[PDB]
Amino acid sequence: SIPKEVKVAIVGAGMSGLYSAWRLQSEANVGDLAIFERSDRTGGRLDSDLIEFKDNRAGGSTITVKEEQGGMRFLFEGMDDLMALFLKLGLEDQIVPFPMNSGGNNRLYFRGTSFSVNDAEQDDYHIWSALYNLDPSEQGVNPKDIINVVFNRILQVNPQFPEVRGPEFWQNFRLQCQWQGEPLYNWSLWDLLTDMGYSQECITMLYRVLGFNGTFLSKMNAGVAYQLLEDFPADVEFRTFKDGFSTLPNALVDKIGKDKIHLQTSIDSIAFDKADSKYVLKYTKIDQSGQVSEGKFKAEKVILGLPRLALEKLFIASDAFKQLPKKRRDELWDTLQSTSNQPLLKINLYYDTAWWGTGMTGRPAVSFGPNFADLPTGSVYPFYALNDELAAALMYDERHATPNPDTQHKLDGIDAAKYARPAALTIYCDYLNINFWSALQNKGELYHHPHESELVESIPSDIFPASEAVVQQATQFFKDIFNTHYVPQPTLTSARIWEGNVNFNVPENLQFGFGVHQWAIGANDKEVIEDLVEPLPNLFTCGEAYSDYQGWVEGALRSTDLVLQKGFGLAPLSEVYEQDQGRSSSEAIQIAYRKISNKMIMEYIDPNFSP
Amino acid sequence: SIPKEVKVAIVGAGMSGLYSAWRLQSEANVGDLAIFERSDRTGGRLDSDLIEFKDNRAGGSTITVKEEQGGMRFLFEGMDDLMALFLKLGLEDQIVPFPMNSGGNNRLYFRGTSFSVNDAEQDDYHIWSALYNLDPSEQGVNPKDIINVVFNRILQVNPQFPEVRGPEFWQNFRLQCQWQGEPLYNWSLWDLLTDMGYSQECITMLYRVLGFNGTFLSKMNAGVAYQLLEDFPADVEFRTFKDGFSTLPNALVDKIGKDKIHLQTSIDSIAFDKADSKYVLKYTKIDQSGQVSEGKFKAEKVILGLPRLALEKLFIASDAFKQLPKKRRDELWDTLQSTSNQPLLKINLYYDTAWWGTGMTGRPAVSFGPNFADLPTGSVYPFYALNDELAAALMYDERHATPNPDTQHKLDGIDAAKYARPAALTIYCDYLNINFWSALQNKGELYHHPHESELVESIPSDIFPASEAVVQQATQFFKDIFNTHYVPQPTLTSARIWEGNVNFNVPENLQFGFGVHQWAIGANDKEVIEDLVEPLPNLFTCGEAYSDYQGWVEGALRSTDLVLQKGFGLAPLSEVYEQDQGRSSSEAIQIAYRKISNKMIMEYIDPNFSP
Ligand SMILES: Cc1cc2nc3c(=O)[nH]c(=O)nc-3n(C[C@H](O)[C@H](O)[C@H](O)COP(=O)(O)OP(=O)(O)OC[C@H]3O[C@@H](n4cnc5c(N)ncnc54)[C@H](O)[C@@H]3O)c2cc1C
Ligand SMILES: Cc1cc2nc3c(=O)[nH]c(=O)nc-3n(C[C@H](O)[C@H](O)[C@H](O)COP(=O)(O)OP(=O)(O)OC[C@H]3O[C@@H](n4cnc5c(N)ncnc54)[C@H](O)[C@@H]3O)c2cc1C
Ligand SMILES: NC(=O)CC[C@H](N)C(=O)O
Ligand SMILES: NC(=O)CC[C@H](N)C(=O)O
Repeated sequence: SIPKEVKVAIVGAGMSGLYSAWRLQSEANVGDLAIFERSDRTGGRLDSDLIEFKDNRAGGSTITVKEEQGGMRFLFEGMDDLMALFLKLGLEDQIVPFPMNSGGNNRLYFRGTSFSVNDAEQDDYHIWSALYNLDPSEQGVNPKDIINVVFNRILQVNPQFPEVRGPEFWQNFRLQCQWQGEPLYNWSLWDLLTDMGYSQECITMLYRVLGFNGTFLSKMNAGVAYQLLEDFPADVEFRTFKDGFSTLPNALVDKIGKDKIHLQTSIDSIAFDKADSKYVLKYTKIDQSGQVSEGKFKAEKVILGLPRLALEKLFIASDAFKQLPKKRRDELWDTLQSTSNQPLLKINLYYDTAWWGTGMTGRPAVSFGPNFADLPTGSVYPFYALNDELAAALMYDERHATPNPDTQHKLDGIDAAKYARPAALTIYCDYLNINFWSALQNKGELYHHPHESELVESIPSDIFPASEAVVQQATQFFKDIFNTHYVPQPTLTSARIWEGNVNFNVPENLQFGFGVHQWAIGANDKEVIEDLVEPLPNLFTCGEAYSDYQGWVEGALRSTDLVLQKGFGLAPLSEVYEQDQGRSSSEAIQIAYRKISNKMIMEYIDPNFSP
Repeated sequence: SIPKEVKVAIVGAGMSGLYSAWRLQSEANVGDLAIFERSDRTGGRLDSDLIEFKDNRAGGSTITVKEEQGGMRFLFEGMDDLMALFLKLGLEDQIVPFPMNSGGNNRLYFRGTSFSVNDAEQDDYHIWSALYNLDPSEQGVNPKDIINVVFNRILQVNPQFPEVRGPEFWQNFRLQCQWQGEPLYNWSLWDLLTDMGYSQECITMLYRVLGFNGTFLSKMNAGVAYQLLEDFPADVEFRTFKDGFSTLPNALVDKIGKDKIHLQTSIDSIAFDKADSKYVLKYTKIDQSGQVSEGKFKAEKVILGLPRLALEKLFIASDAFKQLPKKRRDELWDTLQSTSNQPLLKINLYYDTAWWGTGMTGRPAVSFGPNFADLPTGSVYPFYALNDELAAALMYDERHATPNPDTQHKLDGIDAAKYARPAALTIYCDYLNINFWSALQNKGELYHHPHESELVESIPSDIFPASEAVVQQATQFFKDIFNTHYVPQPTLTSARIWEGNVNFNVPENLQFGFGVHQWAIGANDKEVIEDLVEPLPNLFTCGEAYSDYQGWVEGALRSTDLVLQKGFGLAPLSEVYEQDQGRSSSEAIQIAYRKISNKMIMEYIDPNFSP
């Protein structure tokens, strides 16, 4: 059942569409809105899974493993809009550490060699000079520090151009700093380092050892690439939600109501009734028996919270756009082209127990963070069965305290216990590595462990299994990476390739947009962003794909915030938060987390902890 | 001035549109046809340049250098349609060797190491085991032979599945041979070698050392990739035209008439007048003062000789297509998607003299063929000022004769003389290397040698100069590749990036389609090809992009030949040739070339030559 006419139509039930709805309901009384979503699920590029494995330990019990098919981490600083969102939805009590290292034990596979992070530090970083035919100025330093030093040189040469480095910083950085008279957004990073005199060997080392080579090889420009590279310092304290990033959209859905959200309802095109001055949205819904329907309705205001690919599709097919003048239609198409599509993927393999601990490898145990490799892997992130004690031990560790032997010893048993509970690995890769897995996942039968109901009762709806080819090659690279003969067969598998599709012969449950976007070369994104708020009268665009903060949910909320500003008069949520609370969302979130971490620690770790 | 109405409208003045016109005029009396071309030049992806440098040797004389901005080589076997075309246009007297090696002196740059082909043979191919962390089964053999052996294994395991290996062979190969129960066109080559057990090191070696990595990393499927890899054996005797591949389209234009060809006339869209049963083609022409015009005309039969990208553009914007039923419109869009777009580029740098001969390097001289590298270069091909004696010496060399010292000694002076005349290098790269040059060519001022009229009188219309950034980095890689401190500044430069564009803010003289295409994964190209001959009634498609022989002009002529068959009753030109001549075009072209080579040799090389 679909309304006649709504005050605002919301196209897209990702984070951008949901956020708009909740803010207009709550902050603007607007209750005559509805959300139209083409998939059978809400939340878009945020997609968590919770598997209740059958406890089949010697001892009808269930053990839950959280995992991510999309978004996974966030930060307390630089995401004020997202922090305020958390604080206002009362979700901060679920916030849990996302750790990024294992004390140097994380894995590294390059040029047919498997080793650890601590290994790579040996001997003035000798191994890198041995695997890569580096220039003298490029030897004897840690790879990541090369990107670091280059950043510092860029800043030294642009004095014309700050403790917390947020989207303002990153927009001005790429739009105002230059190199050899050319500003950074007219540069590719690949051309940048080369022009700076780095060897091609060094440059391949950089994009292989950073796991995500699109920053170098894609058409994305150097300035936005840097924004991404300097988002993962050594001392990052990422956090996540215990039950997954889907906590946030689900929490938004409860507070919107499933009755204003219309699933399996793709908005096909939009015209504008010149008479009663209302947009007219042609759509296609599948009902619950699976029998299609094609309708149409009006709306005074239209909100498209859609990425680059979806927006071109509507633009092509909509009378509201075609009947625009040649110059403005072509100008507006042209500025759609100014953000580059970044494919991403994540393939999760669950195991009844974890085999990368010292008990199973005979090598120093791997715990948390990315295991990088120049194999199609890109990077590999371990995920563990949910467990309160473990998060407390992780919370103790975010504090760089000095445990006394009693507490150190208990942290040991905790660090080792997790290997006995179920767990999973994610292969998270980008640009260059995608095609390898593409062809793999679409060829041959799909993988299923035998007796797949004897462990795992419900299997979530959003889980498409990895192809048997994908598991096969993933199992061989894992042996390579973790330097062990022993990698068993997954209990469960999921594959998800965030790469937009233009083929009609693809089911809905397999159609997914481009995982991330990043500003293209030559793209003045100050003009692009502002021209895409209200490009037609009362028709708005918002979302991550053309934000200040590409690749992150904060990007979606800031881009939506401009829509809620220009079309509805709401100021930025972070500014709203401060006025109502007398302090920032950054400050409020830290104080709140400190208390829960403080508790969790005295409860499980050191009952005598003092901050 | 543009006709009311023609019997056949030809959209595209590349090789496919020109060939259709000439065959319908000549073989079918149809003279009420006209060609509509969006650019200011005929010929499409065939684009030769001829520069008359000012002879400024000590001694108003001009020295001409042929070069290629697109297509450059062909073969006497497997291109029967193209050979018959040559023989019927009387162009065989201009056919000249295109050599592919320099006796082992060609260059190789990999992992920061410059060396020669003869070097790589040393010591059971030792250098490859030293640059690449190869598996034991992958050491001690020449890289190219790995692709060779893998081919032979594929054939061994498919006995169900031939002296001259033409398009029939290659279609059946990829559509009927399988590996692990999956036919080759359901495979990527990357996944294929991996599943066969090759190391990732080995696989990076293969796609770097073959210069054109799209065969591995693009979405093209394994079978078509092989067709391309086994098109360059060791013993290839490529030939070209002395004045360039543009000889062929120009020769077609003379025999069509510039009066039936309409340049700067883009066909914008096509509808179908249901009344007088005629297609109706909306267009846009620029006149000779540069003032636009938008007209329209009819045609009984429409011939689109256009690649994948151009065909989608019309499909989107044409009432003849939109008003098709949902299922057939979406089916036909879907099968447009079944050939993968392969970007290509070629950047030519001309020099008053050649600096890679032993006189300028102190190293064994480089002569002909690809100098490969894992640098963004991809490959580098030397081009020399035209010179009759040189082609005779090259013709002597296609015969693997054994010169007596007199003749050997004269071939020496000839081999060395060319370094003193002007010459040029082409950087010919693909897939992964494109973006590097992209950003380079679009940033900063464009390169011009000072006093650029004091040598080079006319500069051809199709020459866009390389950006000053492109020359800068090209000059540094050349020093790397040719292992010399000394690489001077080009006298003239051209850049041309065969990568389709969707931006309106691009001039016409910079809009170029995708350089080549290759069959995607999952694409049964027997069905795709035949469904795209006459997809609407009396509206036809032909060209390279969906041919049996992607990447070559023979592909365009065979795909057009199906259009001339189904819509007009003409049999294949090669079959036509045989009936009229009593023998093949392969046989006739070899006998003709043998005679001219036989002459040329006795004239310049060994006046006592016996075949
Ligand atoms: C692999 C991956 C990992 C990530 N990790 C992180 C992370 O750790 N931290 C972080 O902060 N961010 C992360 N992100 C980014 C985050 O997922 C996004 O920034 C954000 O979720 C996208 O918000 P959006 O609403 O702009 O887009 P989306 O979430 O993609 O919303 C678009 C929605 O519109 C729907 N839609 C499309 N067309 C139509 C139509 N015609 N009619 C109706 N509905 C339509 C789509 O189905 C989808 O539901 C990650 C992204 C990916 C791909
Ligand atoms: C770098 C490179 C090197 C190559 N080397 C070789 C080689 O050595 N040997 C070989 O055999 N082949 C080679 N080829 C392949 C060869 O160039 C092509 O196979 C062939 O020339 C293309 O023929 P076509 O007519 O199918 O396409 P095109 O030549 O591309 O013809 C398309 C034409 O249609 C025009 N057009 C497009 N849209 C419209 C419109 N709306 N209205 C009007 N006109 C329009 C375009 O401007 C163009 O003129 C090479 C190709 C490239 C890119
Ligand atoms: N490459 C990107 O922009 C992805 C960033 C994303 N937030 C992540 O966790 O990886
Ligand atoms: N990669 C391709 O298909 C290009 C082939 C083309 N005939 C050439 O000379 O390179």
